[PDB]
Amino acid sequence: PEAFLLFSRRADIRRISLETNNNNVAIPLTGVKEASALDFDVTDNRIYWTDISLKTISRAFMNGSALEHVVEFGLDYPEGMAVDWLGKNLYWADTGTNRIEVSKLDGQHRQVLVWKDLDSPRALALDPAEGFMYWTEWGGKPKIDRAAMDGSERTTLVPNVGRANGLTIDYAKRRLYWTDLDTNLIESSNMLGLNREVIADDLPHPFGLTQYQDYIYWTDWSRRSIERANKTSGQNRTIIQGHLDYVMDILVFHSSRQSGWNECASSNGHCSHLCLAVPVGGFVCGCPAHYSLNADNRTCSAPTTFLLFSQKSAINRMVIDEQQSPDIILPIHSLRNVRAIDYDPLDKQLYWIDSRQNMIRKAQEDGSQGFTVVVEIQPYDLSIDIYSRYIYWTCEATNVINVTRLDGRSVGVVLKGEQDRPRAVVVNPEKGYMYFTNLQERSPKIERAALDGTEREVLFFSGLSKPIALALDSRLGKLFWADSDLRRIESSDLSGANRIVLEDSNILQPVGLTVFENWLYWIDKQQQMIEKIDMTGREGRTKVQARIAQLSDIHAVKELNLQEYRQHPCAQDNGGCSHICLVKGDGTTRCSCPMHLVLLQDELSCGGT
Ligand SMILES: *[C@@H]1O[C@H](CO)[C@@H](O[C@@H]2O[C@H](CO)[C@@H](O)[C@H](O)[C@H]2NC(C)=O)[C@H](O)[C@H]1NC(C)=O
Ligand SMILES: *[C@@H]1O[C@H](CO)[C@@H](O[C@@H]2O[C@H](CO)[C@@H](O)[C@H](O)[C@H]2NC(C)=O)[C@H](O)[C@H]1NC(C)=O
Ligand SMILES: *[C@@H]1O[C@H](CO)[C@@H](O)[C@H](O)[C@H]1NC(C)=O
Ligand SMILES: *[C@@H]1O[C@H](CO)[C@@H](O)[C@H](O)[C@H]1NC(C)=O
Ligand SMILES: [Ca+2]
Ligand SMILES: [Ca+2]
Ligand SMILES: [Ca+2]
Ligand SMILES: [Cl-]
Ligand SMILES: [Cl-]
Ligand SMILES: [Cl-]
Repeated sequence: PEAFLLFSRRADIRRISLETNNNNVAIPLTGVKEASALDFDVTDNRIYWTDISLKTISRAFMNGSALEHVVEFGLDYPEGMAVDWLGKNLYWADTGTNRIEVSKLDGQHRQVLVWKDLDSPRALALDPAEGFMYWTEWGGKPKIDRAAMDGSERTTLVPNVGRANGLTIDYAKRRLYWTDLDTNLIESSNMLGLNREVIADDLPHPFGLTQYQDYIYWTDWSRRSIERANKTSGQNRTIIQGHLDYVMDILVFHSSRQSGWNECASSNGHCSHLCLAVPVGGFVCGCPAHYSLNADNRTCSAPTTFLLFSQKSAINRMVIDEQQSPDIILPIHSLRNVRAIDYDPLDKQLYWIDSRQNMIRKAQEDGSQGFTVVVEIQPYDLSIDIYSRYIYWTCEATNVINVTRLDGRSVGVVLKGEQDRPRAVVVNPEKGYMYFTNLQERSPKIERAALDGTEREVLFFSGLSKPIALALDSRLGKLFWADSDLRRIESSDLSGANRIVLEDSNILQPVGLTVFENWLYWIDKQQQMIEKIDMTGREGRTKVQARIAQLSDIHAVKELNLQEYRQHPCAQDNGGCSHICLVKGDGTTRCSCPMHLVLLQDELSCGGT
């Protein structure tokens, strides 16, 4: 097989033949803005690249076909990237997010492997046959680190270096090569970071490096060239190609650079998701972010409970766990201005309002199955009745509470009055009630009504100025709200009894709130904070996360007890009801209708007028 050298420069990935240096061509890719890190896969001759301007990681065949973005969310500066050709994983280092991550080569099952005490990780190199990965860190005190390829047993391998790049392993000879931008040289060590030897010096900015057979190849920005030298002696130096300024990466493309074996074998180690190499020649089964590995050490389980929080253009998920796993961005396309979110735990689908396009949309957490539920309306807030399978939502333009089935079929309006201004809304189908803020002129109110709009009552009319967020927790039997003018968070029993102020200090702009276990979580848009308060009163107010821009909503997802769920009388085929099914205070469950219809004598069906 003829070996080739690939390199990135500007928006191009170019190929040079190491047998005939004159032959230089561009790989036929479209849509590239800035080609950065490069790699390939020996199995199928796909090329992989990062684009630090577009914030993506992509792949394609060398003929340009099957071009796809395998990572396109939650990146900032993906400067390091490598293919694990044995486990069939993609690894990357993001200098902006300070994370080292992994996924399958097609982008599935993304997981964060390193995220704590990480300062500008840059050049990544993998040794899947041995089960170790290596990377450089710039930032405060530059160093080269090593970890197992599942992220475990992280150590500093080389503590005394300048800003290092082009980290490359000679797998045949068991040596690690890198460039040093500050000491102005290329050097190598053994795999333990010992027996260091300078190969070439007087290189003001050796930015890229690779190795093939007896030669190293590098590019120095001051020389504007790609050069080659003997890897051991540093002699026999020649120019491969000149007049190449600011080359970002170089890669020897040849099958001998992706050899060896490991115990993942041809079966992904029988791991359900990720097969991650660990020393020596072995593996562990890995899981997507927030999943847990089952007792069998092979299969993964999705998180049973988590918190969602939205920004203007992102929906994020976080978990509370012993590892303190990091928050992730959900890969949901076409977000523009997310105003409010909800989640259906039965079908595992995220719902949101987008205020740019005035729509209610849904998708799976992995981004698939995107669908428009409601589309001059102006949705403000939404709340899912997970038993009856419909969404209650407020319209800021017509000032109604409308009800729409999850599949988009309208049920109809349950609240409308000439002076009514329904805004925040939350349903409690366990008891048959909905709760809403009513921002009536000169008299804001918190109200409730049965889920068909009957039995309307004002719970609170005093001590309200701009109640902007509303939440409830059926287990605690409590209602919660936040006022952005009085700058406080309050609570009461769901009946309206026992109103209390939870917090009235250091609140600026409390735009959402949610209950997770015994904690009330809220988001403050101005302070850019998620914070929590302990409802048992034992622990103090605690900061959860800071510096989150454009916060819009927060939503806790409890674990769904499927047996309890199916015991809800509206859970089986909407209790036989054509429109609304609801629990009543007298202990019965009944069918009812939106405002334009009446219940017929069968007590199941609604008819006109
Ligand atoms: C581009 O290159 C790829 C990889 O060499 C080609 O993919 C093959 O396509 C054929 C028929 O379409 C299949 O039988 C093979 O299974 C594919 N191979 C792999 C590794 O995926 C693709 O055909 C090429 N495209 C062009 C236009 O030449
Ligand atoms: C409540 O929302 C539904 C959408 O879920 C609205 O239904 C639309 O009504 C318009 C005319 O008013 C029709 O052109 C559309 O075809 C309807 N869409 C669907 C999916 O049925 C309904 O108008 C809303 N009701 C109120 C009172 O605002
Ligand atoms: C590289 O240098 C080493 C040490 O001097 C020598 O043994 C080897 O033959 C050289 N290889 C090439 C390809 O020049
Ligand atoms: C799973 O691995 C753990 C150690 O991580 C070990 O104690 C246990 O025996 C393993 N269980 C199975 C079923 O392989
Ligand atoms: Ca590289
Ligand atoms: Ca320098
Ligand atoms: Ca809500
Ligand atoms: Cl050292
Ligand atoms: Cl009151
Ligand atoms: Cl809530």
